[PDB]
Amino acid sequence: MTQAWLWIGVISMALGSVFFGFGAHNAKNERWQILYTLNFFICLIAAGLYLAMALGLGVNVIAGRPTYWVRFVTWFCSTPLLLLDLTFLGRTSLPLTGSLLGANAYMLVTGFVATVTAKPMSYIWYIVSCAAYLAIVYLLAQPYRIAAERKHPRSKQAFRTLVTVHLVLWTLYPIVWILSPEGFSTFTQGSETMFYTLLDIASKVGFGFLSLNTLHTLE
Amino acid sequence: MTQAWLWIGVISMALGSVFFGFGAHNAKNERWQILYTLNFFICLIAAGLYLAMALGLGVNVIAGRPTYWVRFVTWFCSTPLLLLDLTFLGRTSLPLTGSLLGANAYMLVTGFVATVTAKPMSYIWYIVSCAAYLAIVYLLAQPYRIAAERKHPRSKQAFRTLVTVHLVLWTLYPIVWILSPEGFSTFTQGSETMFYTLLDIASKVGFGFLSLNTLHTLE
Amino acid sequence: MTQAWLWIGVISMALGSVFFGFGAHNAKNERWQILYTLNFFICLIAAGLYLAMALGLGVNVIAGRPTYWVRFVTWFCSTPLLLLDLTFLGRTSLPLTGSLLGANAYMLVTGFVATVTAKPMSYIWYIVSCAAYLAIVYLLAQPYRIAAERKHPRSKQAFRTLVTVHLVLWTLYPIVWILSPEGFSTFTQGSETMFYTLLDIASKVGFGFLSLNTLHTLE
Ligand SMILES: *C/C=C(C)/C=C/C=C(C)/C=C/C1=C(C)CCCC1(C)C
Ligand SMILES: *C/C=C(C)/C=C/C=C(C)/C=C/C1=C(C)CCCC1(C)C
Ligand SMILES: *C/C=C(C)/C=C/C=C(C)/C=C/C1=C(C)CCCC1(C)C
Ligand SMILES: CCCCCCCC/C=C/CCCCCCCC(=O)O
Ligand SMILES: CCCCCCCC/C=C/CCCCCCCC(=O)O
Ligand SMILES: CCCCCCCC/C=C/CCCCCCCC(=O)O
Ligand SMILES: CCCCCCCC/C=C\CCCCCCCC(=O)O
Ligand SMILES: CCCCCCCC/C=C\CCCCCCCC(=O)O
Ligand SMILES: CCCCCCCC/C=C\CCCCCCCC(=O)O
Ligand SMILES: CCCCCCCC/C=C\CCCCCCCC(=O)O
Ligand SMILES: CCCCCCCC/C=C\CCCCCCCC(=O)O
Ligand SMILES: CCCCCCCC/C=C\CCCCCCCC(=O)O
Ligand SMILES: CCCCCCCC/C=C\CCCCCCCC(=O)O
Ligand SMILES: CCCCCCCC/C=C\CCCCCCCC(=O)O
Ligand SMILES: CCCCCCCC/C=C\CCCCCCCC(=O)O
Ligand SMILES: [Cl-]
Ligand SMILES: [Cl-]
Ligand SMILES: [Cl-]
Ligand SMILES: [Cl-]
Ligand SMILES: [Cl-]
Ligand SMILES: [Cl-]
Repeated sequence: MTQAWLWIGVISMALGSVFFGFGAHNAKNERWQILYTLNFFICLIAAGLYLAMALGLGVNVIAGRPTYWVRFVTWFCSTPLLLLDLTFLGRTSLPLTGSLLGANAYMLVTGFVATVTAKPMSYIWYIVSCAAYLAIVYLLAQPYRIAAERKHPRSKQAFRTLVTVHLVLWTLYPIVWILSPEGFSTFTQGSETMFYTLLDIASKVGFGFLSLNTLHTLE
Repeated sequence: MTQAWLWIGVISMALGSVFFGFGAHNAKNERWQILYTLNFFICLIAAGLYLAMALGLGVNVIAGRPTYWVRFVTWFCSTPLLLLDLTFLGRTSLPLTGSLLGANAYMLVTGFVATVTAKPMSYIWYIVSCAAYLAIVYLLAQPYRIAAERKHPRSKQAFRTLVTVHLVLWTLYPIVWILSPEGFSTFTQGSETMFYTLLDIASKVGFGFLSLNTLHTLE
Repeated sequence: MTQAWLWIGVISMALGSVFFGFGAHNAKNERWQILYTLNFFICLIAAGLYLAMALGLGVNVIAGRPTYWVRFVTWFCSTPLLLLDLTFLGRTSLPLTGSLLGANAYMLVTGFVATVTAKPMSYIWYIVSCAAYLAIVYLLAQPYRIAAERKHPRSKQAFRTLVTVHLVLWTLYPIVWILSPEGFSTFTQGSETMFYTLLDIASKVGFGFLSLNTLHTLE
């Protein structure tokens, strides 16, 4: 089961890479080329992640369960680019962009510690990582969105759908984590891999398509 | 003894995080918000460090002594932000900012190698790391300070006190290192932890308060 | 044999560091200081690499062969600076600079995986890493070079020689890799070290001299 969803991730991310790489080469202006290139590297990093996991790399058992710690290494490089998708479309100020990238880097490193620590202590770092995620939720839902609507007042719903889809998908990750083997262990290890794979595909390929649709709406 | 000073670091850095996080939310202009946000992440990274050390993480014995190698991982992210405190207040040119961040990154990585190497060879990397620190001392005491005084000629002592306090505190770190177990081993491992904890608190919380006082003097 | 070429690398890179560090201190304008400082850190990172390897650090046997994995750690910081040499001389746009640094970071991480993986699977990551290198070759030979010639139309051969020398040297690295023990293992481990050392010296010290010669031609 797990090996199948890892290979589904490889091909989906790799095929996602080809499309965005083709769009970056044939982009009619620089604004389209940057967004195409951003989503291209996002899918390229994710393809390398799933190829590594599919080949049995980047996994050392913690607490008797298979733990793909390599996710946090590639998420660390791919998730800031997904935030750059948002800040580039909204023409967000660099200070807010830096707070988003810093909170995201903090969320991931502390989420890594929760994954590879003993079962009782793990929940402290989970709470820490969730608190850092709550900062991102606030930053994206309030100051980022209002700034973006104020610059593009004829396309407020475009940014609203963008932030909603982005935050619904990101919110699903700590839900899978807390219920998977490294949390309360309510379901299997194979279902956790499938969840993250479905989520990764949506938040990178699916969201990448949405970002292009948003840029066209911005005209 | 050591577990106590680790927990002193957790609470002090965490309480330091709350204050700077509150000041960033209620900042009256963007210049105050950036400085508050900078010191907020500085204390947030340091809180995570001490929480990790307090919980027995990020430490593998080298040469028979307890070695918290996790310090170098978090210093690598927190110390460049402390340099950004200086360059932001002085409106330092980006090339000088890059040399400061590069010399600082070099000092820390080579200082890491000295910490986790055999006893004789360790002193080569210590000398290397100290040489990289001497570059920072020169960069901050001469070109940074003169550039800052030239832009703020009515507040030259503000930058002078700022650089002096910053460099006195940073200079104390290699002194503790060379006399601690990983150096000539003149005192215990508990006193080393207390030294770094006192120093970390001063150079992050204490220096963070000083940076705000300096910005007010700049008006 | 190998210990000799490691020490040749230490002294050559260190002596290379002194020269570029002296040129950065006595630079007559800021454009010369930036280029001198860039090549200074390039040789400083490389000196630390060879000092680490000469001292028996950063090497864990993979597949029965001595594998200096520390190369990829220092290449990761030194090779983007060598690309910054090119983009700074050409006044390259930041988006193209970002694609070059991203493709380079991707080439190195996947090349690292090929080095530390089982013998059959290694060639997949080698092909991946070579594909990322081919992107760099295209980026440097077409959009970077044409943009640079268009801004400096009286010095087109300067950039042409620069890109040619840079790409000839970088191309020699995957050739050494595929024929060394971690590839088809046609020659020894000592010859691999000598190859990389000769190549590193050329692409950092030798190329550093070339970059200064190019800047003078640009006047
Ligand atoms: C393409 C990859 C994406 C969108 C990754 C998203 C990851 C997160 C939103 C991380 C979530 C976590 C928490 C909020 C707390 C601790 C557990 C994590 C790391 C799953
Ligand atoms: C908040 C953390 C701070 C201010 C860290 C400061 C660390 C240093 C100034 C490092 C000093 C070192 C040397 C100069 C040489 C080798 C030993 C070190 C790493 C302690
Ligand atoms: C100063 C260091 C330099 C110029 C390093 C250059 C390294 C490369 C061009 C890397 C080449 C690789 C491939 C293209 C594929 C896999 C094997 C590598 C990592 C040697
Ligand atoms: C697993 C998912 C695989 C994804 C790759 C296959 C999908 C490629 C589909 C073709 C898209 C053609 C139309 C694209 C034009 C750009 C749209 C736009 O500008 O918003
Ligand atoms: C271990 C140290 C704990 C630190 C947190 C407790 C200290 C908080 C004190 C309150 C400060 C209230 C006054 C601050 C106004 C800003 C000063 C300024 O603008 O320069
Ligand atoms: C192993 C290689 C050692 C390298 C260090 C020794 C070489 C130093 C030689 C002296 C260079 C003196 C002339 C330099 C003037 C700058 C040239 C220029 O501006 O293009
Ligand atoms: C810009 C960043 C580029 C990221 C590329 C992503 C592709 C590589 C993914 C992770 C590589 C991890 C390699 C693991 C080494 C083997 C150790 C193990 O088996 O546990
Ligand atoms: C407990 C984990 C906290 C994670 C850190 C994130 C907290 C956010 C910190 C300060 C937010 C400041 C936002 C930057 C200002 C944006 C508004 C503007 O652009 O002017
Ligand atoms: C266990 C899961 C942990 C993750 C928590 C993150 C979920 C946060 C959910 C939504 C909080 C509400 C955000 C406010 C939306 C903006 C308000 C508005 O614009 O009207
Ligand atoms: C932007 C950077 C954010 C930094 C957050 C700092 C908080 C985390 C600190 C270090 C985590 C180290 C985790 C160590 C894993 C266990 C290995 C061990 O026990 O030796
Ligand atoms: C031996 C370790 C050395 C560590 C590297 C640091 C050495 C500094 C190198 C060159 C300094 C150049 C400073 C940048 C110019 C600032 C002046 C300006 O802004 O114009
Ligand atoms: C063993 C400890 C190693 C750390 C060494 C760092 C200490 C350096 C001490 C001060 C050097 C003098 C710096 C010159 C100050 C500026 C001169 C001036 O402005 O008048
Ligand atoms: C800005 C980046 C600065 C880079 C400095 C380069 C010098 C240090 C080089 C690599 C250090 C690797 C240390 C290896 C630790 C010992 C582990 C082992 O023996 O295998
Ligand atoms: C298979 C590994 C691929 C590695 C990633 C590199 C591929 C390059 C991706 C898109 C190239 C876009 C180049 C940026 C535009 C430069 C032109 C400009 O400045 O306007
Ligand atoms: C096994 C080695 C793998 C490395 C492959 C990289 C070698 C690529 C060689 C050259 C490809 C041709 C590049 C085109 C040059 C520009 C064309 C032109 O300007 O006329
Ligand atoms: Cl990823
Ligand atoms: Cl609009
Ligand atoms: Cl820290
Ligand atoms: Cl002033
Ligand atoms: Cl290097
Ligand atoms: Cl010209």
